[PDB]
Amino acid sequence: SATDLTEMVKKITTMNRGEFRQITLATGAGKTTELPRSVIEEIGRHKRVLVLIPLRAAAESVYQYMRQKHPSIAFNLRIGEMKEGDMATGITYASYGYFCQMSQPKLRAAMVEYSFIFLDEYHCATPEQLAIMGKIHRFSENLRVVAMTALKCEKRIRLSPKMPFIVTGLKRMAVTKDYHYDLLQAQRYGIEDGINITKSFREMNYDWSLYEEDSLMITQLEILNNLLISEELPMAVKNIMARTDHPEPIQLAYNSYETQVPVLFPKIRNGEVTDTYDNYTFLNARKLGDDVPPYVYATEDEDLAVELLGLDWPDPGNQGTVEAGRALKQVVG
Repeated sequence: SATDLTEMVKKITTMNRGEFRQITLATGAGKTTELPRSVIEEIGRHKRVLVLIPLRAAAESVYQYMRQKHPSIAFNLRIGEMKEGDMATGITYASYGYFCQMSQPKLRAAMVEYSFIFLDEYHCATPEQLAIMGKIHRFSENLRVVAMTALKCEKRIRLSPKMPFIVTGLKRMAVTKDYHYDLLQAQRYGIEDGINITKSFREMNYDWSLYEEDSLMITQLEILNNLLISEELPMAVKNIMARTDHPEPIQLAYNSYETQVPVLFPKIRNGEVTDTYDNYTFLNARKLGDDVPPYVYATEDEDLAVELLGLDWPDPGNQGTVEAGRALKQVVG
């Protein structure tokens, strides 16, 4: 009721910079909604508060609702292009993806200017959400952060010391969370900054205690993430990733440690190899044929085609890739 909200607001409003609070708001309303509203009415209307929402549509929807409901409070929406030198005063409703456009120093300069940062629906664990949480935690000392919470076919990952070290693919499962695939995709958000997103996630989760952890999986993912950012990404690969409609461009970034040429593996209908190939834009790819590429990162179907055809994946071809393999073997052992 109002008794528990006033206590929650007073606990939030008295937080010092460098502090974190987790909130479970089971009933009502809420969250998104009345919590940052009550916080801003307490700290002052011209102070800045950020509310991070996973879906862009959900952000626009809260923004519309709140601005009509509370005309006395200023509201801002950030779901498109970066508003350069943004200093807008009320509650800012932004998607996590909006902040994924910023470099680490730009991100910090933007973030520190908010009195409070509300991480809404953290349980969704989207790649933009996982990247932002890990990235902002790197300067958490400078922030007041509050995390709030209320069959199907999904991508899963397999990790091994035998190359391809990463294998991703759809899996049949019950309904709503396994965030490993989203964590792997989130890694793309630290390439340009030379940030290990896995390390940032592990460090954030140790302080914030938001997610359950599979220690072996995190350790393996962190070893692979170090390989990912070990060298500057080639400009040719950077351009392809920025422009392709490929569902996992990070595959291009991981594979560049062995090959610059993407390969088109024949599609699998039922449990058999077809004369069909999935062609994505900007790749300038060759078909598999009988020459299997030295992939670090493969898809379940790419691996399946290799098996069905009687082919073998190559072994690590350089020091870096041989070392990732022995590090992964040590960790499993």
